[PDB]
Formats: sequence, C-alpha cells, structure tokens
Amino acid sequence: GTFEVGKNTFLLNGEPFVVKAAEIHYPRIPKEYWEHRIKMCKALGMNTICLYVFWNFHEPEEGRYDFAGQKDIAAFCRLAQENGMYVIVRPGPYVCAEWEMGGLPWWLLKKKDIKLREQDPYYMERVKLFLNEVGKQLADLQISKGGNIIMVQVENAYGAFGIDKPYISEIRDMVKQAGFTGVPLFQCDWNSNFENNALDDLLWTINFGTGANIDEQFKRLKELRPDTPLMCSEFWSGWFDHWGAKHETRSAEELVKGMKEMLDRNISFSLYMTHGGTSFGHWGGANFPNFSPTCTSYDYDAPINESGKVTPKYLEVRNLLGNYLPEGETLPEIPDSIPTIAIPTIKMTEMAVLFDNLPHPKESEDIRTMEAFDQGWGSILYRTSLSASDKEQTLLITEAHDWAQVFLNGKKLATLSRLKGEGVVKLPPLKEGDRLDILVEAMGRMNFGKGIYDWKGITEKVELQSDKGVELVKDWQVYTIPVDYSFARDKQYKQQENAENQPAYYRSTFNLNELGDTFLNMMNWSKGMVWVNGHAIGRYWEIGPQQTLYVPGCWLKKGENEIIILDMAGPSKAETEGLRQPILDVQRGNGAYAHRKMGENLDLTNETPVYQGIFKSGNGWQHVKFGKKVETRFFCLEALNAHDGKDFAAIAELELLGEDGKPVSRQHWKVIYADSEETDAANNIATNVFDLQESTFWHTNYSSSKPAFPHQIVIDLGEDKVITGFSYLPRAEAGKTGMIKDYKVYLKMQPFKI
Ligand SMILES: OC[C@H]1O[C@H](O)[C@H](O)[C@@H](O)[C@H]1O
Ligand SMILES: [Ca+2]
Repeated sequence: GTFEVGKNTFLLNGEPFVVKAAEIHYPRIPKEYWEHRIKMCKALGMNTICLYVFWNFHEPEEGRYDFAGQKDIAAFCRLAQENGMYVIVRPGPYVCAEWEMGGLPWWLLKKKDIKLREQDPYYMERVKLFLNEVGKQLADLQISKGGNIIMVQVENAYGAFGIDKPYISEIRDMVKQAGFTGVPLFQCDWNSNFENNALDDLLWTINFGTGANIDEQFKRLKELRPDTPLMCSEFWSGWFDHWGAKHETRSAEELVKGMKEMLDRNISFSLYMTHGGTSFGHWGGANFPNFSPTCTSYDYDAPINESGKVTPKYLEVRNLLGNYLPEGETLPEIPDSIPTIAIPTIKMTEMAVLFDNLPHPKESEDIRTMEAFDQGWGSILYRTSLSASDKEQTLLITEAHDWAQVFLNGKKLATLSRLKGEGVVKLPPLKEGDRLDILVEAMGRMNFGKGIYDWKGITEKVELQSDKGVELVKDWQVYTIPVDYSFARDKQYKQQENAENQPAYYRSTFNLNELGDTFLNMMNWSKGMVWVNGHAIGRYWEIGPQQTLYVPGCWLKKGENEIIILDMAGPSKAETEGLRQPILDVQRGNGAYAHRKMGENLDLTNETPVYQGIFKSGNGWQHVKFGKKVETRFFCLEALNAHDGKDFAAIAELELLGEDGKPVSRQHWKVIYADSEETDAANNIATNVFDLQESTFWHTNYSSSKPAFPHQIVIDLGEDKVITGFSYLPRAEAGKTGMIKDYKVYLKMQPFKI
C-alpha cells in the first residue's frame, strides 16, 4: 500500500483519505485490554490509532532493550491491523505526554553536563540506537511493506522548547536511517510557534484544544503552504490533572462542534486522548506551573474513560462520526464493558517500618543526587550525625527533589515539598551525635520545557545556619529505596500498628471468588504507592483530586491475592477497599483554592502605571514594548474592560520581556493576587497564565459572585529583573467571554498594597 501527502489532501492507495485518529498509549493500558480499547476506538468512528513510543519504558537501563509483553509495540500495531485500523507512530525520542522525563531515560543524567534535545553527541548517539531498535520492531509494519503504519512523527512540539533546525534535521535523518523511509514524516507544534523549527521536507501539523478557533489554527499554515493537507495531530479532548488541583473536564458539545467544522472541510485530526488509561507505577510526569506533578489517573475526561467505559462524550462523538462513513457503511457495535467488582474492607494488619528495614548504606562524604548512586526511581534516605548545640539552628536543604521528611532521632520535624519550594527546618538544641534523617521521595521527572533536567534526591547540599554563620553538613550514609516490587516484598512484616506515623510498608492478603476491575480507595492513606499481586498500580496522595487507584481485573486472581502499600506519612486508618466507581474529584489541600482571601483588597490608588494600552480583538499573541527599562519584582496587569462589553476577564498566557527583548524565565513566578477566579464551573485558576499551555486560561468568576471590571492579577517574579515589555495571549476560543480590551500595567520593586 501507499500513504502520501497530496494536493490539499492525503492519499491512501491513490485515493483521498481523511485521517480520523484515536490517541491511546500501550503502557497506560494493561496488555490484556489492548484489543478492547482498540475496538472501542473503532466503534467511536476512528479509522486510525496514534501512539507514542516511550523510550524509558523500553531502555530503563542503558543498552538493555525490552519489547516483550506489555512492551510489545509490534504486537500492538498488528492488533490494530487485525481490527482494520491504520497507525500513526510518534517515536520521540522525547514524547512529553505527562510521562516520566517526557520519555527520556534517567540514566542520561549520569552525565552531569549533558544537553538534552540538542546535538549533544552522547544524547544523539543514544537516540540513534533507540530509534534503530524501534525500526527493527516497526519498519516492516509500514503500509509500504504490507503493514498499517501510515505516518511517523519526528520529535515532539520542539517549538515549546527552543529553535534548533539542525537538531530536528538530524532526528529526521535518524528516523530514516532506522528504516522509516516508506511513509510521510511530520512535525507537530502550536499555531504560534510551528515556523520556528519547520523543515522544508516535513509535513507540518498543528496541535490545539477543544473549543479552539479552527480558522486561526490553520490560517498562517495556508499562507506558507497553500496546497498542504491540514491535520490537527493532537486535538485535546479533555485535560490532565495536577495533584492538589481540581479535576479537569471539557465540554462534549464544544468538542463535537470543532470536530464537525474540521470534517466538513475534510481536515484530519487525532483525538488526544481518545482513551487515556493510567500512568501506572512510577511512570507519571510533572509540568508547569513551577513543579506540578500530574495524577496517576490519565482519565483525561476522554471519551473512553480510565477503565474503558462509554461516557456521554463518547456517545456525542460517535453520533457525529457515524455521519462521515463511506456510503453503505455503519459503525461497528460498541464493545461490552469489562465487569467491575467491589472488594470488601481489607485490613492492613502487617507492617514493616522503613527505618527498621533499611538496605546497606553507602558512605558518601558529600551530598550527591540519586543518579550518582545508580538509582533512577523511588526514595533516597540521607543520614548523618550532628554536633552538640545549645541554641536552635536552621537546616537548609538545597534542593529537595521532590518530597522530603526530616527526622531527628527518628521523630519527624517537618515535611518539605518541591510543589511549595520548601527547604528550611528549625532544629531544636542538639546533643552530640543526634541522628539527622532526610528521606526524599522522588515523583516523576518533569516532562516539559527545561524541566526535563530533573535530578532527584537532594540536588546540591545541606547546610546548618546559626547566629555564627552557615556551615555545609558532610559525612552521609545513603540508602536507596527502589520502587521494585521485589524490594517491597522482601521486608520483615509483623502484626503491628503505626503509633508514630513513620514511613512503612503495609501488607495483606485477601480472597476473591469472582474477578473484575475495581477502584482501590486510598482516602484513609497519606502518600505513597501500591502493588497488587506484584503489579505496580501507581502513586496516591490524600490531597487529591484523585482518591482511588484503578486496579484492572486482569491483575487480580481467584483465590489468594496480595496487596502491599508503601505509605510515607501514616494512614488515618489502616484499611482500604475496592469500589465499583472511581473517586477523581476530591481535593484535600491546605488553604483555599484561590489567589485571593479575606481581608485582601488590592489598592492601586498611589501607584502610577508604566504603560496604558488597548489589546486588539480576537485570537493570537500580542507583544507590547514599553519604550523603557524598569527594574521589577512585582507585575500587575489591571484589565479595565472587555471587547464584548461583559463583566469578565481571561488570560491564556503572560510573558514579561527582559533587556534582550525576550521572555524572562517563569520558573520562580508566583501569583500573589487575582481579584476573582472561576473554580466551580471550570478550573480557571490564575496560575494558568504561566503553565506554558495556550489552551488553559485564567478567567474571573462567572458561576456565583460574577464581579464586574476592573480585574487584576499580581505576579511576584521571584527575583529582581529589568523589564522592557510584555506579551499577552487571550483564550483560544472565538466568541467567548474575557477578551480584555483596555488595560494598565504596573511594575514595582516593593510589594503592592493588598
Ligand atoms: O496533554 C498535553 C499534551 O501537550 C503536548 O501537546 C504534547 O505533545 C503531548 O504529549 C501532551 O503532553
Ligand atoms: Ca495557560
């Protein structure tokens, strides 16, 4: 067969063909259910499956490649072929995907000066070798060799990382050298950045979300390439969740409207995610703002939910896609759901306290990261002894990646979270030889932007601060606590209760006479991870919004089953249970879910704006130069009205421009104040202005208080910076509220009055 880029169309075996693809991810779906999920995608109206290849899933240790069982990507593609569906493969080497390090293997970071997603010779050689392995698995499944693979993506959304055409060209060449020479190669990006890395000989595709202004997404592309076929390579069907935040949803009605608009113009798309599944085990990622780890669940509000079930969105999409079939044809029947069971209360009566079950220590004079000790995943304990002190001191940990508990002679003093930028602990007076323990749990490595440079453990150093000065702390005992099931199983379990909330493994067995999917209730538990019959189910955290872990019935057995829970901070009750429905929407954070509280009223009365302006109407980036340089710690944008004359303001992204006229780093930014936020009907929290996601936005309240203009957002830059201008991106939809018109900008060194 053939697949070709034609004149305003794709051609499948010489005939016009509109790609209607479903994104599903083989590691996020138990292998026993691959067929069921593919059949769900076919019944929805799709003709193609789109998938990433996840490098770190196949080469978790250097030189050791695995493509068996759950990792059998060729078997996955053949299953799609057997069900009459084409495949698009996106082999990376970086895939983002809310997945550990964006698919990159942690062991790259053993080279401390490595450069990632650039032509670093060590990185590039490992990429070459990995792609070659993918080629041996998949090149013979190109449509041109009798298989079903129709296109291959080169890299992934490089426009959101940098500008490096020689890099992308070399990746393209490595994809070809691996054997992918028979089908079109393409690169994806946003409508705002695709030109930066666009190569003459690749197809250019665009990614955007439910509700986007479709014409705006493709207009510039058609000025450059009047005859290119148009494809949305990721049409976001929903969104992912962050630990501590609200469960995300997106409108089915809006999705269908955009899908219809594309299909009425024969525009191709791949729906991301069509079924998301679960980031099982340690494989979940982390992204912006700051460090924001993503939930274990990848339900995504996709049409096919986490456990493979029909949703109202599925039914709306199917109703639409049923009208776009070659004449005569009807959609296949929707597969039956996989049965569910409830599992009665499981009492976790056996426990092995972590600090009483430690491995052999490595002695290290200096702090080093976990990768320096040949550890990629899990937790790491750093232990030392301290000198006598009659006065209190401060312990400075620089920096804990990601969630550290500090103990003194076994008594917990504090918890330090990277989500909160924490690194300081007050120590009481010390006796000579007092034992300091810093247990650092590593969550996923960041999967987006420059966050992929994510070394775990303590990144640099530990210091003691007294009135005398600051002293580096040396002479450590280091204990690797790996995620391997074998490590969790090999512990001295005893019938015991956790009086002191110490980190511990908990074990129980339970009988089952009939099997089905279930949802393990973690509401009683603190933070940690779970194994069921050896299978690593994923991470949990009491802050939510996710409170249940999906447990596939194919990982349960008749007769005796085993559950082990690693719980870091102690459960409120040492019991769990299996529910027939998940809990995905229960937050239990510290403080109100808002950037304004009682008694806060921003007062601009004695402030003079740096700039007053008017934004243009409609969609797309706007860049503003102030014609001067201002040293800034705090930035306030005061929106005065909107283009529609209504009471709401919204912002998708804000950047501030430095002395060189380019965006400053937002790594350390903080929203100090937003006058109003919608957090009930949607998750339009104010940090959405710096998550590097053009599909997410801050929006003022509309569901209850619905306050009028003026509206304001105040940002702490986290450091003093010389600012020359700023950039504003409104929400991506057409015809919606909150398109700011008149505005003022204020820049200060001292705090605003709030
Ligand atoms: O879900 C958000 C989405 O963002 C980008 O489009 C990436 O290419 C995807 O891998 C995914 O991370
Ligand atoms: Ca955003």
